[PDB]
Amino acid sequence: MISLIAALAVDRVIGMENAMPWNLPASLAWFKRNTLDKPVIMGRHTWESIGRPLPGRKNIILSSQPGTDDRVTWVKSVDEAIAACGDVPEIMVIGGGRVYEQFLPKAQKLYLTHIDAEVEGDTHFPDYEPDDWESVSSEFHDADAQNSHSYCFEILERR
Amino acid sequence: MISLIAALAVDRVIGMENAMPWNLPASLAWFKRNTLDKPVIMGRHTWESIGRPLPGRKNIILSSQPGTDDRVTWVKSVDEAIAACGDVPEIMVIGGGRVYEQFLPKAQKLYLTHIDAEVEGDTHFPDYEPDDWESVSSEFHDADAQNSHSYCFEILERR
Ligand SMILES: CN(Cc1cnc2nc(N)nc(N)c2n1)c1ccc(C(=O)N[C@@H](CCC(=O)O)C(=O)O)cc1
Ligand SMILES: CN(Cc1cnc2nc(N)nc(N)c2n1)c1ccc(C(=O)N[C@@H](CCC(=O)O)C(=O)O)cc1
Ligand SMILES: [Ca+2]
Ligand SMILES: [Cl-]
Ligand SMILES: [Cl-]
Repeated sequence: MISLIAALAVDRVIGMENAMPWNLPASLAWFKRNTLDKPVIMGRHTWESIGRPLPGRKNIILSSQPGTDDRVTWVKSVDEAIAACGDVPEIMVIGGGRVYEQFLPKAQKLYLTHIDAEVEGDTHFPDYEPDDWESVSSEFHDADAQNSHSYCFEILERR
Repeated sequence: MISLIAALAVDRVIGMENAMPWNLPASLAWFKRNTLDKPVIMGRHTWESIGRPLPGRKNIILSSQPGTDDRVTWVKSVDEAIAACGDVPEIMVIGGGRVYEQFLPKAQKLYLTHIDAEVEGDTHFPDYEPDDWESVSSEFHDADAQNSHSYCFEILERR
């Protein structure tokens, strides 16, 4: 089963190349809890933003360019990315924009962090029609001394 | 000698009701570089924001109320805070507003990270006379895969 996991600001803006303007450790912990022990597929920009292989996860990079690093798996296509994950119960797609566009058709679950921040951006998370998706769980949290903005975790299942 | 180290957004903002809306690992690395192996004096609210004692530094908290963590030294006056530093060459004051207000008149140097972020702040760095300080180093960086805003590191010496 293929799942997409993303953090969206107002209007579905998502990061593209530069780091996003927020500091949300509670949300990164949620990202960790939900991707640990599973394979993660991401594009080149995400991988440069992360800065190293996420531990406890099989790191798969989907890019047209070559593999700088040997601690992860470099693949040139969707089928190849899918294949490198082997047979597992759940494959996590962690972005960015293009990658999400490529897997959305095949996705069965969406884990999203909705963040109350207005950010000017080019890239948007794909339009997903919530009538094609059932929201199953939602949990809001206010900003605090450690989290810059209010955020809401949402899980949706494809119907 | 006492030095002040601060991160200022536009208009000298240094704090907000919640965590600052930025992700700047390169500035944190500069802050560690410049405070490592030194005593650091901070107020209670800055301590609470940090979450734990800073490693490799003697952490001193200036507060009127009693201490809640045995890992650090709690002090009730400027004089006590200084004294708790012992005999070292340089004492670093890490904020917040009021604490910077009480040490500025005794400071000979300032390490400032200026960040291009326009935000509404709650506290601000005390007003410094640009005719009383000499900029001895400056270094500009744009936002990147890991840093959400452009920033500039500056060190000033009291004329
Ligand atoms: C830039 N980036 C991609 C990123 C960040 N937050 C997201 N949040 C959501 N919900 N979804 C994503 N796809 C997402 N992707 C990052 C950056 C750092 C780490 C990271 O260091 N994670 C540690 C957790 C905290 C830590 O130890 O620093 C982990 O083990 O996953 C993860 C993703
Ligand atoms: C919120 N806060 C206060 C803070 C942040 N940046 C500043 N930056 C400057 N220039 N000056 C300050 N006084 C300042 N203070 C923090 C928060 C975290 C860490 C911290 O974890 N720094 C680690 C380095 C980064 C890391 O290990 O994650 C360290 O060892 O110093 C420091 C200060
Ligand atoms: Ca100069
Ligand atoms: Cl990407
Ligand atoms: Cl404080």
